[PDB]
Formats: sequence, C-alpha cells, structure tokens
Amino acid sequence: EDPQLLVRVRGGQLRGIRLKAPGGPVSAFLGIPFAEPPVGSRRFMPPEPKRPWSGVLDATTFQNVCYQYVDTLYPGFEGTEMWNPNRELSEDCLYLNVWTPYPRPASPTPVLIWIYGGGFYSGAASLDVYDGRFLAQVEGAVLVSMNYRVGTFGFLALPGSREAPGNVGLLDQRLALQWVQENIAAFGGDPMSVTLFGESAGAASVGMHILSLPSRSLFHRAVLQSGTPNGPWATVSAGEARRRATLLARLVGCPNDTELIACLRTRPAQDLVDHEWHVLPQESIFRFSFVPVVDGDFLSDTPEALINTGDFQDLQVLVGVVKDEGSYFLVYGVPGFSKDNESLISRAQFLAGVRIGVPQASDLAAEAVVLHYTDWLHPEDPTHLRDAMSAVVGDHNVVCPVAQLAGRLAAQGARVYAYIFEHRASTLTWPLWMGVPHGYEIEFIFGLPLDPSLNYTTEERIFAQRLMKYWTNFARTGDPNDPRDSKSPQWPPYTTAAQQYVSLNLKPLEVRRGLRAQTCAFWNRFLPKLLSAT
Amino acid sequence: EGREDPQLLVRVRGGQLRGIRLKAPGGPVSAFLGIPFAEPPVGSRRFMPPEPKRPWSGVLDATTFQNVCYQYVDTLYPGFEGTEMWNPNRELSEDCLYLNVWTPYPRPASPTPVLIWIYGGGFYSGAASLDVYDGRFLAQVEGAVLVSMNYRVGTFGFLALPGSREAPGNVGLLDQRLALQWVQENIAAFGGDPMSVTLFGESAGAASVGMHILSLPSRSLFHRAVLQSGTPNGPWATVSAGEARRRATLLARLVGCPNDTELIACLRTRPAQDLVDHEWHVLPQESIFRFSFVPVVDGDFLSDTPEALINTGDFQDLQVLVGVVKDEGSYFLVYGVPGFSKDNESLISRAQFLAGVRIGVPQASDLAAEAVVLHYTDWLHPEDPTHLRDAMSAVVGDHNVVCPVAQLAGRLAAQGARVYAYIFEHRASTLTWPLWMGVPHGYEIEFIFGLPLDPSLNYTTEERIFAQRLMKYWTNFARTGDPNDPRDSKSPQWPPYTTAAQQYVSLNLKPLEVRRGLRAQTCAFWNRFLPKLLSA
Ligand SMILES: C[N+](C)(C)CCCCCCCCCC[n+]1c(-c2ccccc2)c2cc(N)ccc2c2ccc(N)cc21
Ligand SMILES: C[N+](C)(C)CCCCCCCCCC[n+]1c(-c2ccccc2)c2cc(N)ccc2c2ccc(N)cc21
Ligand SMILES: *[C@@H]1O[C@H](CO[C@@H]2O[C@@H](C)[C@@H](O)[C@@H](O)[C@@H]2O)[C@@H](O)[C@H](O)[C@H]1NC(C)=O
Ligand SMILES: *[C@@H]1O[C@H](CO)[C@@H](O)[C@H](O)[C@H]1NC(C)=O
Ligand SMILES: *[C@@H]1O[C@H](CO)[C@@H](O)[C@H](O)[C@H]1NC(C)=O
Ligand SMILES: [Cl-]
Ligand SMILES: [Cl-]
Repeated sequence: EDPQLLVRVRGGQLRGIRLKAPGGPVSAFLGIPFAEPPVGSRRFMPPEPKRPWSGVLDATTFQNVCYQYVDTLYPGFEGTEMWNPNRELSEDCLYLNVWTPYPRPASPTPVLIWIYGGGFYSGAASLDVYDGRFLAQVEGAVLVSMNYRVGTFGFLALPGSREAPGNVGLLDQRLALQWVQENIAAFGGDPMSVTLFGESAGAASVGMHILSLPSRSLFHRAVLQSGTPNGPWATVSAGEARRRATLLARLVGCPNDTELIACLRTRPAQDLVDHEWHVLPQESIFRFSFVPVVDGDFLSDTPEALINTGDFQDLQVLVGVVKDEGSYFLVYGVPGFSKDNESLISRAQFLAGVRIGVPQASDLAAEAVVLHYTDWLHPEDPTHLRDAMSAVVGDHNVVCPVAQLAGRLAAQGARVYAYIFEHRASTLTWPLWMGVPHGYEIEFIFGLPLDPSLNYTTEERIFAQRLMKYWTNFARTGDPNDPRDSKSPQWPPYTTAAQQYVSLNLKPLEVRRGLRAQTCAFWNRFLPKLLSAT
Repeated sequence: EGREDPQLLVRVRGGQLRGIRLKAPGGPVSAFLGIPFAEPPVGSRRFMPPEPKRPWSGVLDATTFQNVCYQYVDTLYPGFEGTEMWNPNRELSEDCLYLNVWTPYPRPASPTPVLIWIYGGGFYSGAASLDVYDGRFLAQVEGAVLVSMNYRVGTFGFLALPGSREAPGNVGLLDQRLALQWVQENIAAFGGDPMSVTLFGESAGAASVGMHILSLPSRSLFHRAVLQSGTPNGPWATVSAGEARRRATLLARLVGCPNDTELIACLRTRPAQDLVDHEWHVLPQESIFRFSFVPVVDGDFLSDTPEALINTGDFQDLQVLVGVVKDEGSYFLVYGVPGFSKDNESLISRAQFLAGVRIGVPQASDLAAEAVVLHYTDWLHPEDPTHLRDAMSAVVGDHNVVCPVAQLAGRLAAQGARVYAYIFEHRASTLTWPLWMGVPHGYEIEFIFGLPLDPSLNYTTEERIFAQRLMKYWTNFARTGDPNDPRDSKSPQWPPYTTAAQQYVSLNLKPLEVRRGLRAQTCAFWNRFLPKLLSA
C-alpha cells in the first residue's frame, strides 16, 4: 500500500494510482463515482448522489464514457479519432477524476475543474488532451474533470414534465461541483478557490453555471474557451426542445408526457443515438439536437436576457477564441469543403454555404452576410471565398457571441480577461487551410507538449509552460499575470472602453483592441434588428 | 470695321461677332463672350424648350459676359469668399441663354480639340462667367478651344408638369443641348474641331454630362466626357415624373396659382423672384444635398431612369474620365445638419450624428438609417466627437457622390467604355473654409482650369506645377481619350479603370499613385445592400 494513494471521501475509501509526469510523480484518482448510475428508470432524470460504498474502491482507471454518437466521417484519421470515446460506452458513466501533486499538497491548493466540450452530444473526461498530470506536477494544481450525460440522455426534454425536465446533463456537472465542495479538501484542494474551465460546449456549460444561482456557491472564477451560454447553438426554447423530443420519440416508435417518456426509456441506447441527428429543423452545421433548454428553472430566462441584466460584481472571468473557429465545421456539411483538398470554392458555393452556416437566417439576412463578408476587390476569388465561409461560421457561433459576453460581463461589474489563441500545433493533422481549428489550444493549456514522446517543438514546450502559468495564475488570483516577475508585458483586463485583449502565440504577449469590433457589431447589433421586423 | 484687331472679327450662323483680346500669364488669348444661342426664354417662353437664336444684323459685341440665369443667391455667410465665389457675378435675368468661347491668339491654324464646360450648382444655380471657370489658361497654355454655356436653373429650367406641352421638364438640359448643336455648326469658325468635342462638368454639371451620354439625341454632339464629382444616377440628380408634378403643383399653390395649361399660364405671370423665394419649400423632408427642381425621368429626354440606362446601355465607343475629391460631403453639413458650422471644429455628439444621418439620407427608413449608423460608427471609439464629425461627412459624400460614381465607373467599364478614375486630394493653400472640411466639393476646379498660373492669385509654386499637370491630363484626354502623355515613359502611367482591377489614381502634389477599389466595401453597402433592404 501507499498512504499517498489512499483517501477517504464522504462515500468511502478510494485507492488512486501514482502516475509518471515528465518532471516527477503525480497522484491520480480516476473513475470516482459521484452519482447513482442514471440507468433504467433514471434515464432523462436528474442525477442522485452516489450511495456510500464498503471497502476500498479502486480509483486507478478511467470509467466508462457516457453513451454518445461516435464520429465516422474520416475513419482512422487522428484529427477526428482524438475526440472519439477512448473507453467503453455506457449509460452508467457519472464518474469524475482527480489529479494532485505527489505527495499530496501540504496546504490547500486552488482547484481547477474541467468541463469538456463536444456540442453537448459527445465528449469524455478521459481523452488524452484533458490529461491533468502536467498541470498537477508542474504547477502543483489539484485538477478535477467529470463525465456528464450528453445527447438525448443528458438533454432530451419534455419541458414541464417530471420525468424529462431537461438540462440533467448540466445537473450532473453541478453534482460533481458539489462533490468537490464536500470532498476536495481530503485531496489537498481548497474548496474556497475553485475555478471552472471548459471549451466549446464545456465553455457554454461554464457560462450556464455562472447564470444559474444554485451553481454560484460552488465556484469562484471561470474560464470559457471558444464557447458561451448565449449564442445560436448552446440553448433551445422549451418549445423547440419539446418538438425535437416528440419527433425523436416518433422516429423510434413511441407513443401525455409520462407515456411517451416511459416508452423512450424502454429503448436501447444506440436506438436513440441512431436518430439523434434527424430532429434538426434545417440543413446546417454548428447546430446540435439536444442541448440545454431555457426551462425557466436551471435557466430562469434566456442566456441573452440573463447576461444583459445580471450583476457580475464579484466575478473574474477569462474568455477567448482560437484563430479559426469555423474551419473545422465546414467539412461536416458545406458542399465544396474537405480536409483532403484546398477547398477553394466558387461564389455560388459560398452563398449556399451561408444558408447552411446561418440556418436561421432569412433571405435578406443571408444576403447581408454575403455582402458583408465578400471582399469587393476580389469577389470571385476562391481562396477568399473559402476563408470567408470559415469566418462566417466562426464569427456567428463563437467570436461574436464571445465579444458579446465579454462586453456585458465587463459592463456589469466583472473582471474580464480576453485572448485570441493563434498558434497552430506543429503536429496538427488537419490541412493547412484550416489554420488553428476549434479545440486545438486545449493540448497547450493542459501541457501535453511537455511530454517528450509527443514530438512538439522546443518552442511549443516553452509556450505550453507559459499558458499553464496564465491559467493557474488566473485560478490562484483571478489575474493571469505573474505576481512576481517585474516586466512581462502585462495582460490588461478587458473593458467596454478600451476592449483590450492579448494574442497567445510563440511571440511575447501582444495587446490588441477591439475583438472583431466592426464585424461583431454587424452580428450583435444589426442582424437582430433585421429579423425583428425585416 | 477698318481699325479693329482683324483677329477678333468672326462670323457664325447668326451673324458677325467682335471678340476681345485678353491677357493670360504667358500670352494673349481670344475671347468671344456673351454669344446668344437661343431666343430669350422669357414671357410665354418660360418653362418651354429653347428655340434657336434668330440671326442678327451688324457686328454683335461679344466682349463681356452676359446675364446670369435667374437663381437663388446664397446668403448663409455674408461677405465670405468661400460662398461668394459661387454667387452670380453678372445681373440676374431670365434672358440668359448665352455662351462663351476662348481660343488661342491668333486663332489656331488647324482644327483644335474642343472642351465644353457645363457648370454645377445643384441645378438651382451657377453661371459660366464665374472666375473659376475662366477659360483663358487652358486656351493659352494648351492651345485649347474652350466653350461654356449658361443654362436655365431652378424652376425656370426644371419645373415640370410631365405630359403637358407648356412645361415638359428638362428644358435646362435642352438649353445645354442647343449650345452643343451651336458648337457643331459654328465652332470651326474659331478653329475648333467639331469632330473632337469633349464635355466636362462638375457636380450638377457632371450629372448633366452623364445625362447627355444617356440621351441619344445628344450623343452625336460630342465624343468624350469628363464627370467631376457628379453622376446622372444617384439620389439627387433626378426625380420621378410623379415627384416633379407634386413639387410643381405645390410651388404653384405657394405663389397663388390655381388642368395644366391654366396652372402653367398663371405661373408664367409670376415675377421671377417670387418663384425663387418659394423654390426651397417644396422638398419632401428636411435634408441636405437635395434640390427642388432637377432633371425629371420624362420618358423623353430620359427614356428611363439613369439607373436602368446605365445597367443596360452599350457604351462601346465611349471614353470617360471620372473622379471625386477627398471630402465630397463636408461642405453640405453646414447647410442643415445641427452642430456643424464653418466657424468651429464641429465636433459632434453621437446623438447629433444619428440625427444628421436622417437629414443626410432623407429617403432612408429607420432600419436603413440604423444600418448606415452601424456601418459608419467606429466601434473602438463610438463616442469620439472627431470621428463622428468625419463620419457624418463621409456618409453624405459617399451616398451622394463617391458611391454613385463608383457605380457609374463599374457599369460603364463592364459595358464597353474606356474609363479613367481619380480621387483629387489636394487642398488649395488659399482655401477659406475651415481645415476640418478637407478638400471640399468643387475645389479641384480652380486647378483643372489653371488659375494657379496667375501670379496675382497667390498659389504656391508647387500648386502652379500641379495645375499644369492637371491641365495636361484633361487636354490629353480631350485630344486622344487617354490622359497619359505619349512623349514620357518616366511619369507613372494612369491605367484605365476596369471591373477586374478597379484601378484609379490619386491627384495631389506627389507624382501619380495607382490605387485599387474605390471605397469598395462601403460602396458595396450603398450600391448593393441598401437597395435590397428597400425591396422590403
Ligand atoms: C424536415 N426534415 C427534418 C424531415 C428534413 C430536413 C433536413 C434537416 C436535417 C439536417 C441536419 C444537418 C446535417 C447533420 N448530420 C446527419 C444528418 C441528419 C439529417 C439529414 C441528413 C444528415 C447525420 C445522420 C445520421 N443518421 C448519422 C449521423 C449524422 C451526422 C453526424 C455528425 C454531424 N456533425 C452531423 C450529422
Ligand atoms: C410637409 N411640410 C411642407 C409641411 C414640411 C416639410 C418641409 C421640409 C423641407 C426642408 C428642406 C431642407 C432645408 C432647405 N432650405 C430652406 C427651407 C425650406 C423649407 C423648410 C425650412 C427651410 C430655405 C427656406 C427659405 N424660405 C429660403 C431659402 C432656404 C434655403 C436656402 C438654401 C439652401 N441650400 C436650403 C434652404
Ligand atoms: C459650432 O457651431 C454650431 C452652430 O452655431 C453657430 O456657430 C457658433 C460658433 C456660434 O457663433 C452660434 O451663435 C451660431 O449659431 C453649434 O451648434 C455648435 O454647438 C458649435 N460647436 C461647439 C460645441 O462649439
Ligand atoms: C474537394 O473535395 C470535395 C469532395 O471530395 C469536392 O466536392 C470539391 O470539388 C473538391 N475541391 C477541389 C479543390 O477540387
Ligand atoms: C496676394 O498677396 C499679396 C501680398 O501679401 C496681397 O497684397 C494680395 O491682397 C493677395 N491677394 C490674394 C489673391 O489674396
Ligand atoms: Cl445647399
Ligand atoms: Cl440656408
């Protein structure tokens, strides 16, 4: 045995495993259950806390991945496989993971809680890019990551019903957060300093915890990477959720809510996943079938209303985007795009792409988008049109929604820091035209380049160390700047006045002003006004 | 005759004329001023098409400028050179259809290309006798034969009751056309080549030139054209027959008048000054860069809207030179946008900006106005007074001149014409308007005409060299349809404007510089998006 790998939490004893990190050992407690398996009659229902266990629970291996659709667009392709489940799929998946320095910290250490992305229909805390050993070893951080239900299992809703209230996947995350308040101290973590961070749907999830009162007492700071609670894809109305739920029911042979849900519960998991994608209202990209719902409960109102009228006085937030938020999504549905060629498109393909990229847009609105992104000096140039289609998708779904959030949070009392990540991993396997795709800053924040066997450049390894510092400094103090180091340059807070943000790349920090200011004014101020009349 | 300068006696279709020998910096020039080309359009001729001037007896004296067409006189800034320089400099009268001719002295031995100037003034003012349109420099230095004509403005030249016989509209344009025919028939007597006539004009004059390009009967009277800061298409150069009818009958009511015959007959009994006194009271909304009586789409002179005509016209054998000045809109702001004055910096608030936009784009809906505001707002400093002031200027300039010009250059180029484009960026050292206005509408004219060559005018030496360059460009273009000088490979060339490369040059003290895209993004907003917003 080894007293450093043995811990006692409210539900019982656990035994972790000593793991090897480039510069030393780390303690890892993997696959800890935080809820009763949400199986059988518990499908679609809120999670219940895990009942106490006897003996020493083995926490040396990752638990199962929540049941979800598996990507098959590019079989054998590293670029896609790296996001696919790396453990058995099962509805019994509510487990979390903890990494801590070895030996366990002498004094309470700030805690970082990761919430993965995957459009609310996929993902898992066991993926290699979320490996928390690096942050634990190098920065002495206590890192936690939980699995939460996705797809229909976590978000199918029949608003108002008792058996399928919606947002249970968000409640899974919340329960994991409560578990941290109650047990993290046993691992040397400071429950009084918990920072949530996540990417994409994970970022939107973090945003939702910021906007839901019951979550606010479970964390202190937040980081949203390439994702927000507001925006066109992160939420749906109660009406739209009901529509999709009943439509999915129909597609699988079911059928009063109770009856419908009861029948949905008798169906095999893969049956539900098989039809998940057939409930989307129009042909589109960056749209997901089962996502959080404005239930008037977890979310008292739309994220839009909540961020416009919220008081964020004592909150510190770090937000940012990658250089090419939209490239990735284009190959999943826009005619003319592929990872295998340059994807130089025609102007016609561009107008077609926009209708798919902004599925909710009227013809006039679509026209405005086209006229705004067309480069009138080279209106027919294939390369510009291709890069413009990427920008439309990235701006509409991430950048502008992020600019919007940064602005409201800053205007309403929060301390905000913003960035744009611009370094493309030397090991990226997607084509060059995609630039720095959605999700590729993660491996750097988690510190993977510090693993010699991964073949990153020496520069990349120094870069990752910088980023890890920023994130952990932010977790420690609510300020990413190094408290002691007297000449940086400094990363200034983001404000509505100066709108300052920094570029994260191999070069030293560079301060810039206005995050796609003109273009986001188009998306955030004009387009809305357009559709509410037309 | 007997003792007179034999070089100043000339005969034209209507009779004998005696000109005057004038002095130009580098030598003498011949000037024939105040030649009548039409019967005085007075009394029962008011509002009617011009009739050719009947022959006269004896030697008509053509040594001084004739009357200025009856028009509104600006008094916004009494005593101010900036405004006075455009005011009438001869007696006002409805008897005003006269033209002027400048030629080298002695008159050219072989046929010389002819340049015909058509003045601007929003179709409500102007005169060919203003100092900035003095043709002596172009005649003396480039050996050009320059002609300029007065044409009726305001109600006298554009009030129309479409379909009627007594006030068909566009008579001011017909006055111009009659002067062009007069040139075809008589310019040879002065040594001008009737087979090489280039029309050039600025603002309403440029719009006029554009309308001659779009009206078949005028096409046989000229060969090349220059449009400076103006176009026949755009929001101010024309009105629909319905709108002209409305304005004319409203003006009729305002002066006590009331069937078209009755109305027009009553209008003809009214004193000229009474018509001018109510001219401005017929505009549909509060606005700037909008004029009461302008060319009407009558389905005659203009068979269709200038927009339709430039989109479907064949401009195969046409060479055109077009351009704008650096700050087309500044000037207009002081005539109606609250917060703007020539006497202070005109730093404005964001609220004043939104209000200025409603006045500057008077025909825009609330949604359209918001679109303009959102497009011109600098979101990094949305409240900065200086940027707002400069943005208000840009809105007015782009909507009324720059984008309409870009639209025109594009259609002409795509449809067979040879087009050359420029942006004039030099501010006269002698300008009396405040610095914030930059290079205002109309201030490139004194340079094209060569005034800086006159020592007494106090222009800098560089300005004088600049003027000489411009005169060369314009006359080269008039001679060959190409502004470039064949005997000179050093000076960078001025490339034609094409839909593909969209090249145009900057005209300033520096040597020519080629640029691409004339306000391409912003004009796409005005020319492609705003309209579509309108179709809903
Ligand atoms: C009116 N009505 C609803 C009847 C028809 C209207 C068409 C709207 C649906 C389009 C959804 C966007 C394409 C996504 N899309 C589809 C799909 C869904 C419906 C139609 C065509 C394709 C897909 C389908 C299956 N079975 C399995 C995997 C995938 C898939 C996987 C990943 C991903 N990112 C997108 C995907
Ligand atoms: C529907 N209803 C008729 C009841 C109201 C609509 C009237 C709005 C018209 C505003 C015209 C823009 C200001 C021009 N504007 C006006 C004027 C016209 C109407 C109302 C207020 C001012 C002016 C007035 C007089 N008497 C004499 C000279 C000038 C003037 C002179 C030069 C210039 N460039 C512009 C000028
Ligand atoms: C600039 O001027 C605008 C127009 O006001 C006129 O000019 C000023 C200088 C005074 O002489 C006044 O009597 C005139 O009516 C003003 O509306 C504007 O506020 C002025 N700008 C500022 C803020 O100084
Ligand atoms: C790229 O491949 C896609 C599908 O494989 C195809 O539709 C498109 O035309 C190709 N583009 C190029 C660069 O040829
Ligand atoms: C030109 O300058 C002279 C010398 O100062 C002055 O007497 C004259 O009035 C000026 N004339 C002009 C055009 O301003
Ligand atoms: Cl005016
Ligand atoms: Cl006025």
